[PDB]
Amino acid sequence: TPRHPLFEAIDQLLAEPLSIRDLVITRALAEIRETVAREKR
Repeated sequence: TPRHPLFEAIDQLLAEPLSIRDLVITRALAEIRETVAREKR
């Protein structure tokens, strides 16, 4: 019964959660440990 690819585009949009959280967590793990090591050095 779904014929148009608009439903498939909506399902592709709702397949993964739209989050900026992973990039901020990766930048935090790259920055905070380096800042702690720089301060202790």
